[PDB]
Amino acid sequence: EFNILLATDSYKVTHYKQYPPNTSKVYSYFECREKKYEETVFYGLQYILNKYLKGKVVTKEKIQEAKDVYKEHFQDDVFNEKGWNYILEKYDGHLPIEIKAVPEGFVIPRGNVLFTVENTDPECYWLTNWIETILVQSWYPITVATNSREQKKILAKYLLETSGNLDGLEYKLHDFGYRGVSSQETAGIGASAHLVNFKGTDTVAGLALIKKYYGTKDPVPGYSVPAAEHSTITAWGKDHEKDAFEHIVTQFSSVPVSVVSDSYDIYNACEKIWGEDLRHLIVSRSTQAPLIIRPDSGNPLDTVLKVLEILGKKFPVTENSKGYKLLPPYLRVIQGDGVDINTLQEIVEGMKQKMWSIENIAFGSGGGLLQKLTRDLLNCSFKCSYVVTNGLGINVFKDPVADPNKRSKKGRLSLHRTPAGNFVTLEEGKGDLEEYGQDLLHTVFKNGKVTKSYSFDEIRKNAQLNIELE
Amino acid sequence: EFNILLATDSYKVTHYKQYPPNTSKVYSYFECREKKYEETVFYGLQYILNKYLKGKVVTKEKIQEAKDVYKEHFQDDVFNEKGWNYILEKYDGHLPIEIKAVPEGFVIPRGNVLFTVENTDPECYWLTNWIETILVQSWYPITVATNSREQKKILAKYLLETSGNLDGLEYKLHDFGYRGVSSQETAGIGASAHLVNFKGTDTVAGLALIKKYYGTKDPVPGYSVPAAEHSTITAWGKDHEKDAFEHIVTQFSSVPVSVVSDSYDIYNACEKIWGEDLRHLIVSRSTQAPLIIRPDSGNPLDTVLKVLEILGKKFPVTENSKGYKLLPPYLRVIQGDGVDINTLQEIVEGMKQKMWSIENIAFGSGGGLLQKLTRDLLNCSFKCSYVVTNGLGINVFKDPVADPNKRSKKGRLSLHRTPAGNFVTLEEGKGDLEEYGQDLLHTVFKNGKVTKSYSFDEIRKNAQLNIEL
Ligand SMILES: CC(C)CN1CCC([S@](=O)c2ccc(CNC(=O)c3cc4ccncc4o3)cc2)CC1
Ligand SMILES: CC(C)CN1CCC([S@](=O)c2ccc(CNC(=O)c3cc4ccncc4o3)cc2)CC1
Repeated sequence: EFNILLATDSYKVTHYKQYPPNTSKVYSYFECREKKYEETVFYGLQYILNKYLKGKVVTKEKIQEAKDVYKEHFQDDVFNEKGWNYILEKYDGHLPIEIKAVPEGFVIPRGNVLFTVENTDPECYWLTNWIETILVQSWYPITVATNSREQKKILAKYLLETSGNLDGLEYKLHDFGYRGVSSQETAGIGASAHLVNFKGTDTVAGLALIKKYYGTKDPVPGYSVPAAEHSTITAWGKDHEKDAFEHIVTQFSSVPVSVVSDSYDIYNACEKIWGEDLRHLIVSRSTQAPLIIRPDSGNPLDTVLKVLEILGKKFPVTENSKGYKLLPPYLRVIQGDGVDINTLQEIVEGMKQKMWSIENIAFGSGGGLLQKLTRDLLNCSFKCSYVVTNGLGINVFKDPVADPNKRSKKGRLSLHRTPAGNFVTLEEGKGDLEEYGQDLLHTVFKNGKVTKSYSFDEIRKNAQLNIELE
Repeated sequence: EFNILLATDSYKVTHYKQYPPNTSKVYSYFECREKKYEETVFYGLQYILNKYLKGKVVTKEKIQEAKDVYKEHFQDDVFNEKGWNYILEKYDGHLPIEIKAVPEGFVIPRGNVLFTVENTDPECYWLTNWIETILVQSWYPITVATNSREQKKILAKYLLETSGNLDGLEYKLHDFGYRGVSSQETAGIGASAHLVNFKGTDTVAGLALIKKYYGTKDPVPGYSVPAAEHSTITAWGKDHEKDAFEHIVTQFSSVPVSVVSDSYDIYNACEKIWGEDLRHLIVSRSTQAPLIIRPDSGNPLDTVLKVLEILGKKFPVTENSKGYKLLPPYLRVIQGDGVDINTLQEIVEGMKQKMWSIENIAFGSGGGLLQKLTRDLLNCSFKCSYVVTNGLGINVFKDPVADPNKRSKKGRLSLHRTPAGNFVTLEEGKGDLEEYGQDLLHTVFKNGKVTKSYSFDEIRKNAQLNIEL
């Protein structure tokens, strides 16, 4: 059982005593601070609201547990038992908080307000920043979704250039990251963020998350195909790699199948085994059931180029309408080792220079997609901008002398469209002057209830590339 | 609920059809593959065993759920329903798997077997690698614990050099990482791994995990102190930073308290506010209740040194027996911005060069401690090394031509002490020759039961530094 009284940074337990006396409102906001990655995909808050923040989240038992834990943790009694009891008694354990947010899937330039948080009861001034820790973890799905979308932009550009269309784009970057993330929960969140942009995943945890918290019209949001791992090749013994290959493509003769081919010698596997010994089993396959060859070691670009070079001399290559080389439809490649946004760029550029179509290849990305990310990439940050003390509203902010990049926004915030149709965040309550039309934030949480939410299909629509919008 | 049939990489659903016919045994192992970080702390497996693998993990409903999902996910019927139903009927849904592992907390050189996995029923040859995905996630607590321990070695060396002892060492790197990790579950796992080495954390999730899965003699494994955040300073208004400081140190007058001091101008705050206006509230404080000044921006080394220089001129500094400068006991500093293992090293070395004792400072680390880590750091990897097919055991391995670093081990493995007291992994069942003493791997899981468990106290003892032994 999750306990929201135990789901904050320790020192926040002590903050209720530190605010100015007679403070009745604390108002805070989240942004991806301006400091590559010029725009972010807002995704993941809905999960957090539903899983952790909504409904009766305070009980007598949870207050006692927190009391006992913090007594030992601080070696002193500093826990606000009275504040939490108030919430329990007055609101039946529902949080007196109002959260406003940009729609999920929205693509927003850095430095804009993405959501705001304030208490709805003066007694709970301390509650706003108590839940900072939980809410700031939204950085992760935001960052995965953003970085995934940036990779889609690269793939789209090169696919359009070398093929003339975007067919297959949504399956070109496949989530291989399940084993390479830090936990089961992270796997689900991160996989779901990748599926904002793509439809290929092996991280099954993402499907369940999406079904429970977002929903899609389709039965599932993402797909995979049968494929070998090194163990199903190596188990046959070093002298029987060909036997393994033959068994596997025969077992999966009418559906796509990927076979990792670098257990011993990738170049030999491609040229002699696939290219000669088992060639007859490949050229007989359907366009809907290709063999996908998977190299998995060596320099990613050099290895991809060599594999294509080998296959191109053993199989009938065509030249598409753009002048780029294309493997026959029953044969494709996937590079699933060492792929991140940088190496992805290097490989597609290298292929283009060697006149190979991006139609030939798909990418699998694990740690690079889901784990090699931090809060510093987009500078996702939660800050207090407005308080009311003794009935007087004050615009508040930090502004460190040695780092102007850490300056925060002042006052009540709102998000607007400019006359040119761009986004602008108004500070100091200036949204109230109505010179910039209506606030684009929506109330998504209020007093323990989720008041607005988005289907995964809507989120996908919101996150589309301009070139997909055409 | 969690469903183990849905907790694997999708393609593993199809592997049961791909192994050699007549395969009755698949035996696999985990190592932090060799090619910095020469030894690793083995920690975290016990969590995974208890939370995800033990007991009745297969039910009729979970099989049906998996069957339904994979039908749509693959747009095909490829799911091994028969294999999972067998486990349900024969073993009441308990996994016919045996896992042997080195004791948690053990510090083991890279490139050694840390645990092995094998099926205990011939019908479940496919199950060994089904659970690769979930077991490989042990990379994370291993890597957090290892990287945290490596920072402890740095702090230990410089503390010993500048002070002559290791007093306070276990509180010198504090977990600030709760907001900076990817999930609530990750927070708990990562925080608990840091606590293998240290006793300071603000990531409360770690305490609950340790209490539930490991256990300690003491009430809690980790501790914190009251402290301000920027919002409790800035809420007072720009012109009232001094009023904020005064209120907070007075509220917390007889316990340690940290106050973030860089909201507007850290140098002004130290020299004029702490150093003059409120100096009388600081010099009156107890040794057991210092003020801890927290800078939080600018170049970490440059800012620490400037803060110390300012404070050194406003407060009485002593020179300890090693010749290093020491702030009075009622005043300390914590640097909690931009700290990772590299910058930690830069700061303590910079301090030493400027004749400041490491006694003066503690470090807070968030993203650098719990999030800026990947499976590539220690090359944590799970590989099949032994199979039985047609009643014959075969030693198997990968050995990619273009990367010898990815070669895997052959055959049945065991971990042993060398005559010099180091570690060695014996391959090809050679441990059976009994020339190397007893296997250091113990059975920790068998047929759905956890068979050997460690307390957090035991793990801490195993992970101790030499310098404190
Ligand atoms: C209508 C079709 C022809 C369309 N076509 C689209 C591109 C895909 S793309 O090539 C691919 C290939 C293999 C897989 C299956 N998963 C692993 O192979 C896999 C997981 C994994 C985890 C960790 N480490 C390695 C891994 O490999 C998943 C997508 C193929 C199907
Ligand atoms: C007997 C005593 C004198 C011993 N002494 C040992 C060194 C500690 S070390 O200096 C410190 C200071 C402040 C805190 C409290 N936590 C934040 O200040 C804190 C969290 C956090 C999260 C994310 N971002 C920023 C954060 O700051 C925790 C340890 C102090 C006490």
